Amino acid sequence: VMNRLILAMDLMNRDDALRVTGEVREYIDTVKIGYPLVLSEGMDIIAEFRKRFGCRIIADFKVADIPETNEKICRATFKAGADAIIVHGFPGADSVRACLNVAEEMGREVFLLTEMSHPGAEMFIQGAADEIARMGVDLGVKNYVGPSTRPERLSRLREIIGQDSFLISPGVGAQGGDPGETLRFADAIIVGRSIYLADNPAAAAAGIIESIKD
Amino acid sequence: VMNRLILAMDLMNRDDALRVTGEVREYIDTVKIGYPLVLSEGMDIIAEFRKRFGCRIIADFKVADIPETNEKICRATFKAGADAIIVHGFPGADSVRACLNVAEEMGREVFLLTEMSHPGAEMFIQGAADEIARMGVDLGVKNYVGPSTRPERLSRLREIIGQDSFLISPGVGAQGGDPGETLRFADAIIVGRSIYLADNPAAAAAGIIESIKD
Ligand SMILES: NC(=O)c1[nH]nc([C@@H]2O[C@H](COP(=O)(O)O)[C@@H](O)[C@H]2O)c1O
Ligand SMILES: NC(=O)c1[nH]nc([C@@H]2O[C@H](COP(=O)(O)O)[C@@H](O)[C@H]2O)c1O
Repeated sequence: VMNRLILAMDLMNRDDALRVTGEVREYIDTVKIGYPLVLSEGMDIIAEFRKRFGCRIIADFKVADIPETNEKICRATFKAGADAIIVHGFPGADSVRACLNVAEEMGREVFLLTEMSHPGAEMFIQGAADEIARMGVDLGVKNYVGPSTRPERLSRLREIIGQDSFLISPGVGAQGGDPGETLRFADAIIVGRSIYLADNPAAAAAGIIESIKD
Repeated sequence: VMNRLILAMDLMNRDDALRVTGEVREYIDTVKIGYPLVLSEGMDIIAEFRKRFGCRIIADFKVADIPETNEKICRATFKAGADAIIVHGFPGADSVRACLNVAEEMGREVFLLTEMSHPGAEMFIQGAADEIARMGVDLGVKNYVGPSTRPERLSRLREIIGQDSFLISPGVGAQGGDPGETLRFADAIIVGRSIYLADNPAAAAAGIIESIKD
């Protein structure tokens, strides 16, 4: 991804979301769109962003249901124009396979969520994370998400998934993660509030990019 | 809930979803609406269903993100008119508390997802489920979801949450669960495909209701 930086666009109104994305588009060609924006403005926002910024879109929908429902969610998301979808591994292999099957049908990509970045991740996810990642490998998953806030965990994850898997990492900035340290292990970093709540988002994005071209 | 039966409306087009819901409304006053319908037809479908059927709406959005994002998702969902939202416990206590905080603000309800009904639930969720339920109790969660397909697990869950907590249970019919057995432990059963894919959904709902008035 351009500059190894993915914008997490979690503003909840279309005008603000369009403005910030336009302001930072010269620094970022991949945008992660989640339920805060989609549930506020509708699924058509995905095609609109694709048409107007010519950016890749990762739908961060944390898909976490039974296989049959996961199938439906993925089909609707790809129909809406998303390039990739983010899915939870905690619900098990059949749930993940359901998403992979639809991605195969539609010529799209699935990212598998291993350990999460927030404090509560320590309670249940952290203990299962290595096994979730190994499940991913055994299902043929090639794209993974792991936590900027715990680089020792991001190292262990990289160790499991190998160097050819693609790894993106949220929790940079607002949640306490560091761009440079995270990029020792991840291929790209995801950044939301540090950019979109900044007084000057373009300056925020530019600062991040200069701190990692080093 | 009327007749202890909640319709899971996972058809993905508004015309079919409206038709089936109208056909079964005399048997069911609570409808569970999930992402298959919302991502296909928009969040406005929730208010439309509320206006036209005068039914309670549980938004089955399996909320499973970090606290800040969970907050946003819950706010958008309640703004859309949902009476309750279903949230995952696996991401930990802070993620769940974020949902509870918004529900408190908005005068709404959170249901906590313990163990899931599908085969893959055995991999990671089942081993954490008792602890997720105990976390729920310690956070003051009063509404829970547990699996029709494993009544021994539904019994253990009821044991943890006590008799005053409200417990709803999916996996009835299509996934193999039995209405009567499930209702030994759950307060209400959730039924999707057994009703909405039936040649006569009203007859399907009626058959279920006669098999549990007994
Ligand atoms: N899997 C994880 O560890 C994880 N941590 N955060 C996110 C998501 O990534 C984004 C982080 O945003 P900001 O903190 O503002 O930079 C936001 O959309 C959040 O919901 C995520 O998927
Ligand atoms: N937590 C769980 O154990 C669990 N199992 N199924 C569902 C959801 O409940 C519904 C079950 O639908 P049908 O099988 O057709 O009767 C459907 O929306 C599915 O996604 C669920 O939340």
